[PDB]
Amino acid sequence: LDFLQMPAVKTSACSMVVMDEADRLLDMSFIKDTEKILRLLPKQRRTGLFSATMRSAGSDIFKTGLRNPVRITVNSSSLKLNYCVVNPAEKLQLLVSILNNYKFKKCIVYFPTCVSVSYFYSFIQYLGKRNILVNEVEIFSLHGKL
RNA sequence: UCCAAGGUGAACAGCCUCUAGUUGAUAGAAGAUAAGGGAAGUCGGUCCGUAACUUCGGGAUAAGGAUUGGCUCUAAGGGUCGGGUAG
Repeated sequence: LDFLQMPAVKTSACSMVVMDEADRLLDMSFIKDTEKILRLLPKQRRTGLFSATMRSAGSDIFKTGLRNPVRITVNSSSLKLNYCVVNPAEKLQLLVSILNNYKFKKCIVYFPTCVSVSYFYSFIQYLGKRNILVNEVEIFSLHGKL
């Protein structure tokens, strides 16, 4: 959006727009920016929306400006879906009890916020300094505010 | 045919006054109420006590007396500088 708003860039010859994860880009948060981005670009074009949950963005696909569209749905136990019901104050401990006991090559642990990612990363590193968990595990943190 | 102050009224009205005009018109003296009866008459009888609310802007970001720190992704968030031990 910042790039297209610069006067040095002309958008008149564009003839192809693709939105990957189009259900996420038409979300309530992203709709403000994508509306402007599509506003700058010419209306007569070919649009391709691609998303693994494209059905959820039900009537918001026409906000993109489809002209001659064809919806496409592709369908096929690959993986296990479990859940644990525990007291919150134990939750982090349970995480540790999974990291040093389960068998894996890569484990991805999701956190709600970025500050939580940094804070718990530092505390788990401190625990590993004291050898609370003993394994050939290398721990990284990656949030989107970096 | 032109000009046209204010206050009360808190209902055009009426009342009072500011500026400005008058003191003109022979002079002196000496409708209302009603006891009892009630048509017997005549042709004809706005202010005291409650409660909720309630005006303009600026603010964005969950609050606004408290210990303020407040979501995920996504353009920019003042400038600059700086990293070990050895040969």
